[PDB]
Amino acid sequence: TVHDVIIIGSGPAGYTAAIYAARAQLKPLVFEGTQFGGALMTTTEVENYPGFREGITGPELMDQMREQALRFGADLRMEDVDAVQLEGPVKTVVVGDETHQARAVILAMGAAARHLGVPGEEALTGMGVSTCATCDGFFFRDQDIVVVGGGDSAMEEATFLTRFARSVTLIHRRDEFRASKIMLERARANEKITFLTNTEITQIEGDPKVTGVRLRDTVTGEESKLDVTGVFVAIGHDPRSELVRGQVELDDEGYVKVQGRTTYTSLDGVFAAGDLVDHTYRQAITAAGSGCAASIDAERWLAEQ
Amino acid sequence: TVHDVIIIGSGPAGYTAAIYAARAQLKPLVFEGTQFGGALMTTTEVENYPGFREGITGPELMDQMREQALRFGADLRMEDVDAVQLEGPVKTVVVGDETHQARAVILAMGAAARHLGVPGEEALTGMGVSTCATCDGFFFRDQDIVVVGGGDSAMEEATFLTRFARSVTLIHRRDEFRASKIMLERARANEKITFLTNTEITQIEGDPKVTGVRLRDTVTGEESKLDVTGVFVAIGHDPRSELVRGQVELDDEGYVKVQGRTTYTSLDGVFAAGDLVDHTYRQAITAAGSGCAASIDAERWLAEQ
Ligand SMILES: Cc1cc2nc3c(=O)[nH]c(=O)nc-3n(C[C@H](O)[C@H](O)[C@H](O)COP(=O)(O)OP(=O)(O)OC[C@H]3O[C@@H](n4cnc5c(N)ncnc54)[C@H](O)[C@@H]3O)c2cc1C
Ligand SMILES: Cc1cc2nc3c(=O)[nH]c(=O)nc-3n(C[C@H](O)[C@H](O)[C@H](O)COP(=O)(O)OP(=O)(O)OC[C@H]3O[C@@H](n4cnc5c(N)ncnc54)[C@H](O)[C@@H]3O)c2cc1C
Ligand SMILES: NC(=O)c1ccc[n+]([C@@H]2O[C@H](COP(=O)([O-])OP(=O)(O)OC[C@H]3O[C@@H](n4cnc5c(N)ncnc54)[C@H](OP(=O)(O)O)[C@@H]3O)[C@@H](O)[C@H]2O)c1
Ligand SMILES: NC(=O)c1ccc[n+]([C@@H]2O[C@H](COP(=O)([O-])OP(=O)(O)OC[C@H]3O[C@@H](n4cnc5c(N)ncnc54)[C@H](OP(=O)(O)O)[C@@H]3O)[C@@H](O)[C@H]2O)c1
Ligand SMILES: [Mg+2]
Ligand SMILES: [Mg+2]
Repeated sequence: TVHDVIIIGSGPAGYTAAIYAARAQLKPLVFEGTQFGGALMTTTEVENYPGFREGITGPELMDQMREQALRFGADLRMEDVDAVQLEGPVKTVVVGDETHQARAVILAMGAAARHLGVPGEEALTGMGVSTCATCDGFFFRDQDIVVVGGGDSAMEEATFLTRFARSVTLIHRRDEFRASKIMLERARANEKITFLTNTEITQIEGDPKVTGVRLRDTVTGEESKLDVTGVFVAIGHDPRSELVRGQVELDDEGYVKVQGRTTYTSLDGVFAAGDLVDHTYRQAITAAGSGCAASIDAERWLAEQ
Repeated sequence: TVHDVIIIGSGPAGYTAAIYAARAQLKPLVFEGTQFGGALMTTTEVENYPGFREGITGPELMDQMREQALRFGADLRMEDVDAVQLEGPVKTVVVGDETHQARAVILAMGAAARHLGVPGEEALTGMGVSTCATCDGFFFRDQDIVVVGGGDSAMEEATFLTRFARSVTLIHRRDEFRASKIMLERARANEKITFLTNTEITQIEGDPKVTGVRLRDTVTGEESKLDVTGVFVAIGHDPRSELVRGQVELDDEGYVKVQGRTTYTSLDGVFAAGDLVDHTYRQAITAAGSGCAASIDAERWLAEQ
């Protein structure tokens, strides 16, 4: 049995691709992962996804998406794809000891936000720990917060956040920055930003919400505690392109490359959407838009066969 | 008073730009038009916009969008922009006899689907007359329908629709087609498609929903009536770029050109989103995604000033 299309991933890109493909009668087979529902499944309030005047929680929105895909006939499997063979007229995915095949594959595996890996970080996500100033910065008006990282994201997140926060402490594990000179100098000029270089977070403290961070000097080992009510982690993203490395062309940071303003990858019959591709906007609504585009691309390509 | 950003248009692109810009504290000034709310304000059920497992009407979705923009502080004006001056550090829009200025402008004026201009067409939109097989084709399962046009859209719409319809009659006002040979030959090979060349629709009949079309031979003037329950108009789209012609670079069909996979136009400080730009996908979710992108582009550009 060779399916018309297999979708790998269950964030906004994968579910929007599934909705369009199912409504187009392609009977999409979707591998959601065991950690299904994408990045919003791990946040609380989502307020910038257009269509909800009062907002909606991340899990509520993703369940709507999932049930919508189901309603039109998508075959959803809460299983991880462990390996793929994407070259040729029949593509194969391997799920544990099971194999599935399709004429077209839509890659929607997303990108992981890099984690500090310290106690308190996961428990307090959506409770004062955030990965996205555009998403949650609104909620820290007149508060003292930290931003972690030494690249352009950290500089952009920190400077953006000062329109809300009382103060921003930018914490970086060395005394040299990966950020561009422009971004670094913008943060230095900002009166609400204080730098702590050669500093790492070892623990995030929080009653039910963030109350402070434990700090450590990366040179001397000196430790101390900082009272803050928000922590923005901006230490980069890792596109989940491991499955397709060596098959689909990637950029130097591992994002899947696509042709022009389409979702076509370097491989015939293989399309890519969402934060697996986009390292610029990284929002639910942009990922959803690209998932729709991938399914329209796939349907048109399938019609050409 | 010079605003940070003015948004022109109130479809999914303009309202999503407004939500992001307002939540970013840019106090966006949005000119919605007197025919506000974009193309969905004129349809009935919207089922492929991700986030609504049971669907939502077009006006319901657009009102959510509008109230969402309002909630975060967008200044919405139900007025048409009649002229713009987009070059330079301060851009001006003229609304009747009033002028408004901004450092950045987001163009979200959309594209108009071309109309037949015949009695019954407007009254029966959402009631059997459609402009979008991807959107509404689902609803005509086992019905006899028509598609109007002689280009690639008409050929694509007609061939796509045969997975639902009992039959598709493709009506074209001449005996020569603008469609590519591939698209024309795909439609000719399709057993469910019948062509009527040198034929135009003069009236769409419909009790509350489409019941038939009145036809006229464009050579002989012979008229007759065809019993059908759906009419898909696929005679092209006109991007609403008239305001900006001669200021922003356009392609040969009048769509606003943008740089790479961004929303930057040829003019500094001017960004463009939605179906004003995209002549490929033309969905609410893709327009919303690009409106978000335009506001992130604009915010980053403004920060650089
Ligand atoms: C804490 C947090 C809060 C956020 N808040 C907002 C917000 O408020 N508004 C907004 O617009 N954006 C927000 N975002 C960003 C938004 O969630 C992402 O940009 C969006 O989800 C990207 O969607 P995507 O489909 O490309 O990838 P993802 O959301 O990453 O989804 C990918 C899914 O596919 C699964 N998958 C990956 N590989 C496989 C595989 N081999 N096999 C099977 N399944 C696989 C993954 O486990 C995951 O579930 C937030 C992100 C985070 C981390
Ligand atoms: C009948 C119909 C049914 C559809 N059904 C679906 C569906 O079910 N699912 C889906 O995904 N897509 C659907 N679509 C397509 C979808 O609606 C469009 O792709 C989407 O709305 C494009 O949004 P946009 O913001 O770029 O432009 P538009 O929707 O065209 O919005 C532009 C708005 O800006 C206003 N405007 C324009 N110029 C000015 C000006 N100078 N000054 C002030 N205001 C101005 C316009 O009047 C308009 O209100 C449908 C379209 C139609 C016509
Ligand atoms: N110009 C813009 O508008 C803009 C905005 C955002 C991103 N970008 C671009 O996107 C790309 C990636 O940018 P990025 O900032 O997200 O990632 P990045 O350039 O790779 O920098 C990541 C930062 O996080 C630090 N880091 C990584 N893991 C850490 C850990 N466990 N603990 C503490 N610190 C850690 C790194 O420190 P080390 O230096 O020690 O490794 C580094 O400073 C860049 O090319 C950037 O220019 C541009
Ligand atoms: N390959 C694809 O997947 C695909 C899909 C869609 C679109 N496209 C491309 O998009 C571009 C536009 O395509 P399009 O088909 O939307 O528009 P188009 O190429 O301009 O063709 C429009 C058709 O509608 C007819 N028409 C216009 N007004 C009419 C009226 N009032 N009454 C009756 N007929 C009318 C025209 O007839 P006349 O010939 O007499 O003018 C013409 O045949 C093209 O470049 C196309 O290749 C490609
Ligand atoms: Mg996840
Ligand atoms: Mg309209």
